[PDB]
Amino acid sequence: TGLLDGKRILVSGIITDSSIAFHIARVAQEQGAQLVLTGFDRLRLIQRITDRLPAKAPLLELDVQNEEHLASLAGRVTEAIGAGNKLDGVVHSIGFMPQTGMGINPFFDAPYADVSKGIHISAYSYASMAKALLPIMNPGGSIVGMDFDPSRAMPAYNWMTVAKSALESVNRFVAREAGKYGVRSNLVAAGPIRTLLEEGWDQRAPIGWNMKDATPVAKTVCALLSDWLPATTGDIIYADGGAHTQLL
Amino acid sequence: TGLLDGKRILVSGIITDSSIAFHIARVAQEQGAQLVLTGFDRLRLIQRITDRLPAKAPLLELDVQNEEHLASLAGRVTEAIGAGNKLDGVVHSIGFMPQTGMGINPFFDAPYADVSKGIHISAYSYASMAKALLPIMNPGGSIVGMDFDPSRAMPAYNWMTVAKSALESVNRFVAREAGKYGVRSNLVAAGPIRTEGWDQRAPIGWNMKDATPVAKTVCALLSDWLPATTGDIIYADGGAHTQLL
Amino acid sequence: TGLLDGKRILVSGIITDSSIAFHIARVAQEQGAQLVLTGFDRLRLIQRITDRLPAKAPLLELDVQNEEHLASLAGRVTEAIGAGNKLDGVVHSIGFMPQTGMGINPFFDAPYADVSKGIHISAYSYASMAKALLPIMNPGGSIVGMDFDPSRAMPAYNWMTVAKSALESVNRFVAREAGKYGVRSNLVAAGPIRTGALGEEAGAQIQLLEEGWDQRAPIGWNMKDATPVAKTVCALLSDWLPATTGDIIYADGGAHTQLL
Amino acid sequence: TGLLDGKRILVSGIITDSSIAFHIARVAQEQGAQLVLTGFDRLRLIQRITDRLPAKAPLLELDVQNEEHLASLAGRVTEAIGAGNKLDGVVHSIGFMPQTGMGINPFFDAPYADVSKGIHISAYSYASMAKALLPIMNPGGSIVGMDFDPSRAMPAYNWMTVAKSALESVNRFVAREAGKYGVRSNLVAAGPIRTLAMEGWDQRAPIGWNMKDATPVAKTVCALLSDWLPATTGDIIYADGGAHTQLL
Ligand SMILES: NC(=O)c1ccc[n+]([C@@H]2O[C@H](COP(=O)([O-])OP(=O)(O)OC[C@H]3O[C@@H](n4cnc5c(N)ncnc54)[C@H](O)[C@@H]3O)[C@@H](O)[C@H]2O)c1
Ligand SMILES: NC(=O)c1ccc[n+]([C@@H]2O[C@H](COP(=O)([O-])OP(=O)(O)OC[C@H]3O[C@@H](n4cnc5c(N)ncnc54)[C@H](O)[C@@H]3O)[C@@H](O)[C@H]2O)c1
Ligand SMILES: NC(=O)c1ccc[n+]([C@@H]2O[C@H](COP(=O)([O-])OP(=O)(O)OC[C@H]3O[C@@H](n4cnc5c(N)ncnc54)[C@H](O)[C@@H]3O)[C@@H](O)[C@H]2O)c1
Ligand SMILES: NC(=O)c1ccc[n+]([C@@H]2O[C@H](COP(=O)([O-])OP(=O)(O)OC[C@H]3O[C@@H](n4cnc5c(N)ncnc54)[C@H](O)[C@@H]3O)[C@@H](O)[C@H]2O)c1
Repeated sequence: TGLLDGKRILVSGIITDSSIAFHIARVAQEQGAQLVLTGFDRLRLIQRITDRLPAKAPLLELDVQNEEHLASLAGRVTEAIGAGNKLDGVVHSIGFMPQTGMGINPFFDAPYADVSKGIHISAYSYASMAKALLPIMNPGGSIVGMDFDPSRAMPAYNWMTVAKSALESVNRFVAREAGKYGVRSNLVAAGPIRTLLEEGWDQRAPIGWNMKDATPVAKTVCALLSDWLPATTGDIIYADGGAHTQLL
Repeated sequence: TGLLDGKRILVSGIITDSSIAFHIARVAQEQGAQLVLTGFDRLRLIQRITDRLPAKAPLLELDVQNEEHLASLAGRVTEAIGAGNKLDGVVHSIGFMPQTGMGINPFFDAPYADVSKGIHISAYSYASMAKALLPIMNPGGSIVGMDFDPSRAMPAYNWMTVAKSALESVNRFVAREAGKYGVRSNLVAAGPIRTEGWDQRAPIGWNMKDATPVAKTVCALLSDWLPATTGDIIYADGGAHTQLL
Repeated sequence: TGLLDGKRILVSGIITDSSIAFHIARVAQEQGAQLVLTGFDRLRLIQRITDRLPAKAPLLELDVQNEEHLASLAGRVTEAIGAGNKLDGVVHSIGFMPQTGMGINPFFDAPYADVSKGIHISAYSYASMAKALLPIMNPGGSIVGMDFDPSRAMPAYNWMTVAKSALESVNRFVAREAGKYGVRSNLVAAGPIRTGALGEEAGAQIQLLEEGWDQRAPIGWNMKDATPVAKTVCALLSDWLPATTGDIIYADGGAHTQLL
Repeated sequence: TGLLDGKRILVSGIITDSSIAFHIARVAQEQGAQLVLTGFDRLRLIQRITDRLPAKAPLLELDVQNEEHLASLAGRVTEAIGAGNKLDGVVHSIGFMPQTGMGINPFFDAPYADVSKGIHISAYSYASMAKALLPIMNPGGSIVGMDFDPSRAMPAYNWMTVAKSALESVNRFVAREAGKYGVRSNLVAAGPIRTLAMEGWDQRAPIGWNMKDATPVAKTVCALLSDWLPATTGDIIYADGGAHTQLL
């Protein structure tokens, strides 16, 4: 009997076998959660990657920028686990920022039309996903989305950082709204995962940080999807090896 | 002499006499500062507003959602202050958020498009004014923005907090760019300024019919008296954010 | 299985059956933990509270201002759990501050001697216990202490608020040390828990913090149930928050994340 | 003229001319304030150090660990500054922590008795000075303290960091009391400076940072003593070149 017995859990973000949405989904099922998976564009590719999970699940199409996808979303999830069954958990593990405002491109050279699409998919779609799903969730349930410490600036991360800071604010409001269903909303701020800054991360981490290992981040999302943190919401747990709390 | 003596400062945001920007300029001039100002929609009416500010200042047009105003800014300023002179300070007192994304209007019924218009103007616009004016700014310069503390969610402000949360991030990134020029970038988290509880939590009280202390603090950031603060946030809130109860 | 199975956890800070430490322990066992308890002063009276847990476990003396108690704690634990065995968890649920620096007493009227007793017991102890129990802990182990968000000033808490701020700083440092041993260090900030006797002002002021907490916490908050705090602590002691240390998890209904 | 013209202000912490208090005093005087100066032990050397200040100034004694120096503080100042008058500003720039609680000595080996003394001098004494000098403080006045960002652990600064976390907590509480007198209390969190015995900082700093130069800090402290940060209390202004706002 693992952490997630009898729990029906939605999981977005699976694109590659190296995705955090993958290791989270794999770990959930490894603990009893019966999963429902969602996918963005390459519907048939990620179908073949989900098949490599310990167990199979009703993968569903979900482009967060498409309004019809959200409207339908809820009722389609009902069809996959059977009507009169609701969701105990949901996982938002999605992000997107065009090269224009993220990476090597100067912070100033990023048009708003590029940034807004970055914030649409990475921040706003947290609320929108909650909106589409709360109605079909059970009390004592959990919504958990991916974060990356944005409280300070850095190279490359540029406007994605600004999207994460948008997310954090969005998390706190979704919590307000989510509380009416007896639902908790939290963010897991992870350390950098392969999918200077990383040689220093593992230094700063008092227990180390292995950027090739996404399992320690998944275990932490399962804890948030479990009943063992029933009094925390609108909040950020940090799975970065303790890096953020260490200057040098 | 004044605190902003012989520093040429740009001040946006003015729309009425209550307006944060209005008091900021007002004090800046009292502090011997030679100003430049920018206005948004009702340009014509806002000249009958800028008239009261002690001295005469060149009211240039600026719309942070308009790409052309931005490209022509440095040229429309450099000329206002005469070729050969650059700015020493920049003030962004600009915010907007459609009604659907605020107040009693549910959080989830805000269409992205409204929220997007709100981020562009309230958060992104800070980076775009910086891009436009860093090239014509002197070393020892200071850029400043108006912030409303978004660390915690609250009633009514809704997506504006999200725009404010985005704005604080952006600010840190503007500070990197401005560093290349020896120019600083900071926000001022103001308490309510009308355009009970706060007066309570605030150990020195708080008066939301009075914008001068907020206005004063924006002047300090423009001064040479905080030469080591950058990509940071100063609270002009009567210390309310520092008290639980 | 149980969430904490075959884990040898040392719990500290049980004085009455309302103690947070009593429910951390009560839950710990429901979830399979094998416990070693530490008690402070009235050592006889607390035996009679520990009896009434899910299961009887060894009570040990630990006056964390006694340097002798620390130098012998590790051997006394090892002895209680059997040679060859080591602790997998430690819980610091200890705190103290005189009426002088906490209550209706003016902030400026707490003589430094009292404050110092409070800081020793409420913050420094965390570094001592950690120092004493770390050499007998398995890699993967966990240390958690109880905290109460000192970020902002408030009425009454006064100098204990300062102790908590020092405790958070001491936590961050302890993490550095326990990491060598493969042990995580974390604190749990809990909303206020039932653990006008003071008077008109206090019975009101404090009646306002419990009116306010429920209000602000988006999933509400119950001043009478320490169970959700006990579950939070069990999740730090578990293998399901292994990437997190020197940090603070907030089991307070999410109230600290809301302004009103 | 000056920023602090004709303001009666006290300043503690001067032991050499490298001291942050010396440059806070120096600039305070370059701006036309009248100063009272306190000194811990080497009174005949802080004497000889202070001669070399823009204007001559009263140097009364004050070991903040002495109940009597504190008990007699208000009256000794009220004499130096003359009867009928009061202070407009107070500068706590005091801090100390035994060898044991810093540097190469292992964080676990500091006896509380050492930790305790350093918290007494660095953190607690701020409430004392506030307590001692507040009945002799005019409305619109201002208390300020020196801080080093203790929000994340680091090596070496060790137990002093715990003292600074405490001092910040103390700062917010001293503001409660200060407001009653119409006064503000604030810390200036400074970047490292070459003091008698006290890199990445100048790198992280968007505007860089020189640790042999304390003038930016004194300018900051003065800006808290001025009338130009009137809305700011219980808070912490960072004079560190934006360092803390960046990660790399
Ligand atoms: N990997 C890291 O180093 C790291 C660290 C901290 C946080 N994060 C965050 O974790 C989350 C997971 O990302 P990842 O690291 O696994 O990268 P990833 O590329 O594997 O996953 C990102 C996902 O976002 C999805 N996506 C993009 N646009 C979408 C849309 N319109 N609708 C639905 N889905 C869309 C992609 O399809 C993809 O599955 C992201 O939010 C990211 O910001 C990643
Ligand atoms: N009033 C407060 O309690 C308070 C508190 C903290 C922060 N602030 C911030 O201070 C700033 C100014 O607010 P205020 O209280 O002076 O109100 P205000 O009405 O006087 O100022 C708002 C300004 O936003 C400008 N604006 C909107 N859209 C624009 C666009 N497309 N292009 C250019 N300008 C545009 C308007 O012209 C106006 O000048 C805002 O950013 C606000 O968030 C206000
Ligand atoms: N009750 C709340 O709302 C609340 C909220 C947040 C945090 N906490 C924290 O939980 C912890 C325990 O609080 P509680 O509510 O269980 O109260 P409690 O009175 O039941 O526990 C305090 C414990 O400290 C122990 N103690 C005192 N002096 C000691 C000494 N020097 N050596 C060893 N132990 C000593 C006592 O024996 C007692 O068990 C404290 O750290 C407190 O700050 C309580
Ligand atoms: N230099 C830095 O890297 C740095 C950075 C941030 C903050 N600070 C802070 O600035 C403040 C002043 O230190 P500094 O950098 O000028 O170095 P410093 O050595 O020149 O100043 C230390 C002062 O503390 C005083 N002091 C010690 N015991 C005292 C006592 N019992 N009573 C009264 N005063 C006592 C000393 O007399 C001395 O004047 C300290 O609080 C320090 O922590 C320093």
